[PDB]
Amino acid sequence: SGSMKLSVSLSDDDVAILDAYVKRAGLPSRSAGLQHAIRVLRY
Amino acid sequence: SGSMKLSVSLSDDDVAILDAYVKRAGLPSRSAGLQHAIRVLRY
Repeated sequence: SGSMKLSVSLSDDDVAILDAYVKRAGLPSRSAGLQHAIRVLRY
Repeated sequence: SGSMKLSVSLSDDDVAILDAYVKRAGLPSRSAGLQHAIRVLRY
């Protein structure tokens, strides 16, 4: 039960993909996108 | 080189996992880690 407000630098290209993925999958925010992203990087 | 800066609230476990991947791949920053993740989502 912890949260870190963080800053990340993504390419103009990266964020455009992230935004597209987030809105496409119907994610509440970029955070939720990162949840999926972290999951695939962990395993 | 000239990218965007996103402020995201990420969970404690998630950032810890990201940091694990970042050091694993010898990445320069957390950004490079998420760029890989964003890219693996789109391929």
